[PDB]
Amino acid sequence: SGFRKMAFPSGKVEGCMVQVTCGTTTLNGLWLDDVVYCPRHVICTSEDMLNPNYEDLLIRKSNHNFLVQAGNVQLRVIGHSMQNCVLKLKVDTANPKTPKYKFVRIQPGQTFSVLACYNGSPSGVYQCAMRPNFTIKGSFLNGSCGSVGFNIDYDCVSFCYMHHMELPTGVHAGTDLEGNFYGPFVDRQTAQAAGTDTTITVNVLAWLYAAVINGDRWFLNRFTTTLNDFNLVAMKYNYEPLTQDHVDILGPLSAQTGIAVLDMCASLKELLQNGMNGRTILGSALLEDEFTPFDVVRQCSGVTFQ
Amino acid sequence: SGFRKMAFPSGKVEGCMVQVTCGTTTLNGLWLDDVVYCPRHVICTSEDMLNPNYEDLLIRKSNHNFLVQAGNVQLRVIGHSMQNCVLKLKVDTANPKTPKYKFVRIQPGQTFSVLACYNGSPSGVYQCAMRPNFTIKGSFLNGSCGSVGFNIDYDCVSFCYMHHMELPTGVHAGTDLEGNFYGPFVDRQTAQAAGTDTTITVNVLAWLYAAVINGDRWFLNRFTTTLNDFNLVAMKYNYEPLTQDHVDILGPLSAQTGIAVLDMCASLKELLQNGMNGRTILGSALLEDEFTPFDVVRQCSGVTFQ
Ligand SMILES: *[C@H](O)[C@H](C[C@@H]1CCNC1=O)NC(=O)[C@H](CC(C)(C)C)NC(=O)N1CC[C@@H]1c1ccccc1
Ligand SMILES: *[C@H](O)[C@H](C[C@@H]1CCNC1=O)NC(=O)[C@H](CC(C)(C)C)NC(=O)N1CC[C@@H]1c1ccccc1
Repeated sequence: SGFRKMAFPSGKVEGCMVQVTCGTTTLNGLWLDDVVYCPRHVICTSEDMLNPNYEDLLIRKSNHNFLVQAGNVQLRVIGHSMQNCVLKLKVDTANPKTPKYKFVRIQPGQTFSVLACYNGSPSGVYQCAMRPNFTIKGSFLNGSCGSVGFNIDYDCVSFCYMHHMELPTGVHAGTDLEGNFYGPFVDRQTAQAAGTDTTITVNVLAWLYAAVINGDRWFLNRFTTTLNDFNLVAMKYNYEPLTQDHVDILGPLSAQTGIAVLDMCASLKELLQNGMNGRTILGSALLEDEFTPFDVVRQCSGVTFQ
Repeated sequence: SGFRKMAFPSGKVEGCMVQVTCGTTTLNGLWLDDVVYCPRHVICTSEDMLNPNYEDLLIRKSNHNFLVQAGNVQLRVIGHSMQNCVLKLKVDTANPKTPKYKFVRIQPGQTFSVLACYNGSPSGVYQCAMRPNFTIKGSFLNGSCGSVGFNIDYDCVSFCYMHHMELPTGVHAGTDLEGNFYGPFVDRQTAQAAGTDTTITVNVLAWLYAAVINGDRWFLNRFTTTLNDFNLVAMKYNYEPLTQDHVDILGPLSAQTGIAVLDMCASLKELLQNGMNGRTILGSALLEDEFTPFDVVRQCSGVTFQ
């Protein structure tokens, strides 16, 4: 038993991380087969990052302007090109540690693990959610760009995120691995801001189920509610609406605990109207929304990856 | 910026994990050079685990009773012996992925990363603290025994923990890598229980510094306090006493923020007497005590590992 914010094991991704240097800018790259992926702003200087013309800046580079470093070994760049907001650096060596992988784009509400990296060297791993406003609440300092987010499915790594920038409220913005930003952000220095966020209702419910599986039951109640009456309360507290497909996805958790989904909604309603009254749920005094129904089943049943 | 519960990258440890089977018991082992380490209760059956005589049980085994599996490759056991509560299984192949490592025992209050494993296959990674009562609040199911906890120091892996059992309150107990339990627990089925815990005061203070570094300042105050008067309040709220060495260790964080350690103590005192009043600190509505001063500096300054 127990419940923790759990990341995927990171070894398969660690073997792909390299350091990309252009001019006086160094960030991280992701090396798969004979291509290195990295944020395109590696080609900018300090005054470039104001309002750059990336096509203009790239036509003025050649292969030898890109220093790529895989540990203590230099990778020779033999071609380069831009794909939306990422660069693709063709190198003369295929990565022998290339895992089976996919490039997939995720939905707000889904989770993934981040391998934070500096100078091509991994620094730490943690679990993140894509917020409804397409930001993530990460931990990123100077030099961390090019770090990636991923999920693991048996032996296959689904890369979903590449880091690019921090917004004024201290939250983070990036692209999928085809270089397309999550949300309405650009890789320039403008006055861009996050945009109002909501709480991921389906995930809170899944986490309430994790609590029941782990022995926290004090918030359970005999009342029930219709889906419509629950969604009237969710709107009032800035929670996003719950749909019948969310109810269906909570089916397995409902059946393992014997608590009907709409009954758990009634519990959440009371928690929203009364608060917690000095108690905690799974070590938290807030309602947690960064575990999916899948995360709960995975952890509360013991699935591995090979 | 940002602050997250961050684990070390796990790849160096993933390459050491194997599956150890004896009879109908399967758990995890740690394979370094030509030795596999695992919990000694792998040799017990269901009725054995009541009140076993492990020396008796081990003399009745031979090498061929231990099936060791490194992925899809079987490791031949050529010797075995008991070291306190772990078995050492000598195999005919040295692990080619053996990192530089040490076996070190930690203090209550220090942190480490756990690589949770089933059937020799890693499942997830997360950060833990050794509680003052020598338990850890983990996430462990059947089959997870033999999973290890570790820290990384540049390229060297300091193994500090091997998992053995869950206690009645849902918390977890294990040994260091020489097989000696943390705390007053035994590897038998008895009525053993955790024992009353305390809050790790020095870590709460470090986390308050992390908050200030990240822009949460609402809890700061103009008052100060003597160390003695703070420790009178800490005792009342089940916090452990703060020593002059703790103050010294908070020096660097004090100097980066400009907030004297005893001033931050005065802030903690007010937080203990008044609570939070509906506000949060680094996304938490509780005072968090599972980050060390080192964890805060590491994350808020960007140290990597190679
Ligand atoms: C690439 O390593 C960095 C990652 C940033 C640095 C601080 N935290 C991060 O996540 N990305 C940038 O530096 C990015 C460059 C472009 C303007 C070209 C997109 N800029 C920012 O992230 N900026 C400029 C304001 C924000 C920032 C916040 C906090 C500290 C430094 C910068
Ligand atoms: C080795 O894989 C397991 C790990 C346990 C299983 C559930 N959570 C864990 O952390 N260790 C044991 O099964 C251990 C064996 C000895 C008695 C020989 C030490 N026993 C327990 O951990 N037990 C028996 C009560 C507690 C338990 C709690 C919850 C579920 C199952 C067992």
